[PDB]
Amino acid sequence: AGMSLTQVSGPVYVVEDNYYVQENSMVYFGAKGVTVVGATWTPDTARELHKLIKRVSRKPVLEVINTNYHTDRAGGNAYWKSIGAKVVSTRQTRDLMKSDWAEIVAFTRKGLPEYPDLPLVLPNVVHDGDFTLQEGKVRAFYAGPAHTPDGIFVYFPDEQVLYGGCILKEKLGNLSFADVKAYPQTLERLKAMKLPIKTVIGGHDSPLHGPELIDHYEALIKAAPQS
Ligand SMILES: O=P(O)(O)[C@H](S)c1ccc(Cl)cc1Cl
Ligand SMILES: [Zn+2]
Repeated sequence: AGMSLTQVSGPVYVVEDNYYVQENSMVYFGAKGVTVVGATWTPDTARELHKLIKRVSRKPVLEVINTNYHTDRAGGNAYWKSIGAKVVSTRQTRDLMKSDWAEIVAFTRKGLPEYPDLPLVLPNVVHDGDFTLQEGKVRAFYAGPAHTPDGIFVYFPDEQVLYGGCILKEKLGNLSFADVKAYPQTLERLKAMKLPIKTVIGGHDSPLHGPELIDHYEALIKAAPQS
């Protein structure tokens, strides 16, 4: 299918968004409503995710987290706002989105000419530090710069699932926005937290991995140019 929504553990689901270059995002089905982690590529892909959500739950979509300011994590924002969901990020992500959205849309369209020229749609709930949702069961945090300066992790403690958006994946990927020397330092700050982790969801490539995806990507980025 163009997009799938599949249970990984309990209320934690993975979105495989096969539009453009495949990106994987998360959905958490909570008591009061639904939290989406990663807005998906465009308002149209966001609508496709919402259609899948409505086959699982009638509860409202409460909020969507932009794990960084890029098009694959924030492009769906216009749709989420339109249905009354909050769009949530760190202040750093929001500020970078304000200044750099035009640049990232242009960069996206260089690789994907078919991708739309999306207007800026900023987060309307901004956090200055780490933050939680769903009565503490969805936990967002910053551990330093990596793939972009601002990317955050989202941890689901009950299910021992870690999502890093674009930070964790199988292939090296684009480093044009990256801090190549800080990247492994951020991954080591992450590992030093000693979070119980059964599953890491990669943000690109095949999503389902164990904790070893962190070490896999760390070894790749240490061999990269500018390391
Ligand atoms: O940098 P990432 O991991 O988001 C990935 S490698 C990426 C790079 C360029 C373009 Cl146009 C699309 C994508 Cl999905
Ligand atoms: Zn990405």
